[PDB]
Amino acid sequence: SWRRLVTLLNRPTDPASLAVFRFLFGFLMVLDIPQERGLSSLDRKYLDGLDVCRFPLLDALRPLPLDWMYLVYTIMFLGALGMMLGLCYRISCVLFLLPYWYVFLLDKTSWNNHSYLYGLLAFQLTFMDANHYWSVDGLLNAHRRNAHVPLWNYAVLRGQIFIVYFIAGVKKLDSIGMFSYVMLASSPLFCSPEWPRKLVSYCPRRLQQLLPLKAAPQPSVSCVYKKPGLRHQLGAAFTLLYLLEQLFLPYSHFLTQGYNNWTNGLYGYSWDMMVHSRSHQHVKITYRDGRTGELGYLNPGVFTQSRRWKDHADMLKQYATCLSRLLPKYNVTEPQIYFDIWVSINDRFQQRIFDPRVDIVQAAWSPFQRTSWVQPLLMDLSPWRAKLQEIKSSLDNHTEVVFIADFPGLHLENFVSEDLGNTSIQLLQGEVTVELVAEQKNQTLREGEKMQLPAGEYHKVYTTSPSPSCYMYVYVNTTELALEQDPFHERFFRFLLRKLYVFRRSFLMTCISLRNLILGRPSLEQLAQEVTYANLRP
Ligand SMILES: *[C@@H]1O[C@H](CO)[C@@H](O[C@@H]2O[C@H](CO)[C@@H](O)[C@H](O)[C@H]2NC(C)=O)[C@H](O)[C@H]1NC(C)=O
Ligand SMILES: CC(C)CCC[C@@H](C)[C@H]1CC[C@H]2[C@@H]3CC=C4C[C@@H](O)CC[C@]4(C)[C@H]3CC[C@]12C
Repeated sequence: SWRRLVTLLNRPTDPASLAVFRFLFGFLMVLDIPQERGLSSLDRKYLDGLDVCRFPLLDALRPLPLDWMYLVYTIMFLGALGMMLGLCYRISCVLFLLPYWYVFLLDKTSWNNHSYLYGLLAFQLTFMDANHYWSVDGLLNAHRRNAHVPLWNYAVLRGQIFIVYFIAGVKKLDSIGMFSYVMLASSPLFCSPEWPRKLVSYCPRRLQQLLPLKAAPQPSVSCVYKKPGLRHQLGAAFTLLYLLEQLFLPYSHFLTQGYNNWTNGLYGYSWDMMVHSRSHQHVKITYRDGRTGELGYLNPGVFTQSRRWKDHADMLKQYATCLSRLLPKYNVTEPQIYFDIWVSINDRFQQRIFDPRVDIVQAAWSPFQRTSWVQPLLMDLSPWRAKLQEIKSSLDNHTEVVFIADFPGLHLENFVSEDLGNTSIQLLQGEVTVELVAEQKNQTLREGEKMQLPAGEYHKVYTTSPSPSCYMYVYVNTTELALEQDPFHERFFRFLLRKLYVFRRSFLMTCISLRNLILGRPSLEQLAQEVTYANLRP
């Protein structure tokens, strides 16, 4: 039944094994905020007046100024200090939740599969009665001291670490930070909740006085004892209706079709490590100048701080709309920015990921509709990616080859160097014409046809086929071949002095930038002595 279900989920359980996990997550979010969340490096990241192209999830999330942004990581650290102790716990979770999902939703490049877990585990632990055992609220309130907690404090937490352990096994069918310690600290949730009363019995008698209470736990208000109420019934709409989306959001890719791509899509909730096989031999930002039509080949990573905008279609459009307002400061009024990104596969198969003729500033991208201007990965060329081993094994060590796949209307202007003598082409699928601009002659190639190329010149290979044409570049470095023819006990001490710079610089710079709100701004020559005070090694 439904009334029988909520009586099961609100059954009084022991509050102790939740309260170790409240501590060991609240303590591992004390070590985390200096190291990984970037309190050591907010100054170079959210600097005042600096033109940086952000990548937030919602585009209305504009980051605060750096005077205020050191307060947001302080409320996060005041929140993760009361969630450590268990102090003022329904406020110290909301002071850790709301400035985490403002920080974590502010940088799409900062998403991964462990810093999304802490944004989940701080959302469950906000609604949970974790401060019943071993708290300060227990040492200030009697009815929050060693009192029985409902089972949905344990059923959700056993169901969240189940799904992370389950979907990461199912996603295998196709320097990680604190993740190696939280999943070791979360493993005492799957044990019986009597385990923090077992090791204190193995402890001596005099050590039992600073350790918390050992007796049998009292009943509480928040349970159903052998009909439930409004607090009790919403623990059954949070046990399942939260765990339903946690079984659904890793497979919510086909509804967020503006985000998803060839391999992963929007990284974060996937639970599977991303592959580094791309290696990206090209980017070419090509903007049209306003009102003149002139061409500017812009530098690739000018107004960004990460290289995640090239592998994904969502971060490109936000980078193409942030560049659409910055470039008027450099005499480019209305830019028409066309990206030409050659995503390379592990050793071969170089092909574009975005359409280089379309204006990414104006072209429509909706988060649930299909993205139009993404070129598809040629998965018909994945049996040709097995055909590479036919060509690789038949050829020797000194003939190196990369493969190219090209779409209609496009061309690859490549410069063969002086080192790459005896360089040939083989057009496999489709029809392309190779034109040497030094020789000014077109030559239409046929399927399987072999043709050499001159060294030290440019060449343009235009696609005239209506199908995606593909070809390969056998090359030999003839000048390189003519060159061939002629302690642990002190590492951790070095690791300790590294991390004590992180704790010192993050603590010192926070109090400097908190002075500007309460005590106003100092002089520029005053703070110059203050900022180099922190950057030194202690
Ligand atoms: C070789 O022939 C191709 C096919 O006509 C030429 O490519 C076209 O060039 C014109 C003018 O430059 C462009 O307007 C077309 O868009 C091009 N076609 C495609 C499919 O891009 C190419 O210019 C010729 N080679 C040289 C060196 O001139
Ligand atoms: C932006 C400032 C004001 C804070 C506002 C709070 C918002 C942005 C945050 C706080 C906690 C967040 C939720 C925490 C947990 C989850 C489960 C996850 O699987 C999907 C997102 C979802 C459902 C989040 C949605 C957005 C959320 C409600």
